[PDB]
Amino acid sequence: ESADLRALAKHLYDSYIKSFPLTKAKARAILTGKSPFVIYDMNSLMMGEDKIKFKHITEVAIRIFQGCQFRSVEAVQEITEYAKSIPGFVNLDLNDQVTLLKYGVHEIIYTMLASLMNKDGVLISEGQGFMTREFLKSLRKPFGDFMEPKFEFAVKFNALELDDSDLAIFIAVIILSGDRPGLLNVKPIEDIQDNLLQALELQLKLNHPESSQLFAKLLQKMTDLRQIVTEHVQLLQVIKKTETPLLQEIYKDL
Amino acid sequence: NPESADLRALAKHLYDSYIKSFPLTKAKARAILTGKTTDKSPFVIYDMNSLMMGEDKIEVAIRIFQGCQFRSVEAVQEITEYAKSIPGFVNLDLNDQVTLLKYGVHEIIYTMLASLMNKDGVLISEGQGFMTREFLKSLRKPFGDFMEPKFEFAVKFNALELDDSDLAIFIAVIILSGDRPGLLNVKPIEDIQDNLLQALELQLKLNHPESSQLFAKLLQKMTDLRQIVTEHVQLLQVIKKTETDMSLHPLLQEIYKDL
Ligand SMILES: COc1ccc2nc(COc3ccc(CC4SC(=O)NC4=O)cc3)n(C)c2c1
Repeated sequence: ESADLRALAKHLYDSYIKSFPLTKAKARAILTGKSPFVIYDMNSLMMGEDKIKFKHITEVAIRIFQGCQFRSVEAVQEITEYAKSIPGFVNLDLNDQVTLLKYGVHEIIYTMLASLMNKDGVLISEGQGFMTREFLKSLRKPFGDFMEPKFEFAVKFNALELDDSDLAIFIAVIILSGDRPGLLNVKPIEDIQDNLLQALELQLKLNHPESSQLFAKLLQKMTDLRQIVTEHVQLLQVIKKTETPLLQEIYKDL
Repeated sequence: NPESADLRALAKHLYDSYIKSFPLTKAKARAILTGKTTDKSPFVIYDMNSLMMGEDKIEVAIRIFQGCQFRSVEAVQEITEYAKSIPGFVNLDLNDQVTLLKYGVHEIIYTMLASLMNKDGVLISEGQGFMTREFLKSLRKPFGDFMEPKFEFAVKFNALELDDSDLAIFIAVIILSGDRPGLLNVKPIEDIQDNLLQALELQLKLNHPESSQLFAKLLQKMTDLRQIVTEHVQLLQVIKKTETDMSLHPLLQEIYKDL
């Protein structure tokens, strides 16, 4: 039966590679050596907009935030395509699929955002750029407190040294959360998630044999994820109290 | 089935997103309009007393017009949700996304409005109601002329007998139009629409194997869609002068601006 867990792990890894262009191995190779444009202050931001091809350009902090929402929309679509590859997901109730995605995209977005972050900054524009953590902190309030929680999460999460094949199953586990509010049929969701959790346990034990309870710690990280999301939507409504048409319909979330 | 399987997967994806984005599909509209139910029967509005009676379970011409406006805003929200699910759409330039929605939203609105129509009237309020064509024609000028072109187009267009799986790809093709005014990068939009047109051609061949050249006729209906949108914006340009005390919805204002 363990061969079946390995088959599921390989399937999810292949789908993960198909769905996410900027993998953690690529981002890690860019952050060490293999040449992204670094944005460290306002002038390097200017030259970045004049040199890098950004798609969100129609105050500076509002612009940075709006780009980080463009990327979030793209991410939601990639996560949707990946979720459709999880065995049993498409056979679920359609409303349940919509609910699972609706409540999972944020936790997955920050999980994978950790893959593009180190203690000093975050990759941007499919790895073409690297915006420093200090330049993000230097943004005016409340926009200066948006990314620091994500950095603090990414340090501890990256300390687990997970690879893409681990993150594929971990993300698949996040999607199939049977406690999302409004679900109509929880039984098949929790069944799929139990199979995915078995696959994740076997994967972590075969891929990290020196880490005794890495599975448990990875499960413990999900509480931190829900804290980052829960405390992020607060900054999102306060952000709705600091920014006063057709563009706002595209970004009714993020 | 070589690369046809990729187009079939794209069709299934678009149909799934379609069902997830529009709560009143054509299938449910036809189940309501015909007689497949005793639970899906609508309340029929055809005069003043049936309107006043039907205002329990969800000026007069102004009220109906505002209802059409609210339904239009809701439709723009649903079409936006569906557009974000078109592969490659959210990867385009943001300005081009705004433009594509801006010029495609009403063509899609009337296309799907055909699904809620017969020759006698149109479903309203999620199918709970059904307002007749002649009651809409009886409204004061020029509100009485607002819906007739939509009814004529819907009569000609419903003859193609498309189901929801066809309409998903068709409205996807409508969104990814490279001839919209003001687009920055036409080439990617045209690549996506080339893929969507392949998917639509295959879907119409497999779903309607007896409908000869249904692809061409469906593509030709976009002319009628264009003419309908133009006549509507002209009517609006009259209403803006006759009714100085009425307001168009801000989203609708931004849509119609420089159309
Ligand atoms: C209160 O009674 C109601 C309630 C809702 C109804 N919906 C419809 C028909 O649905 C329509 C018709 C036209 C449009 C296009 C329009 S109209 C406008 O002002 N701006 C647009 O973009 C969009 C939806 N009718 C007849 C209604 C009657």
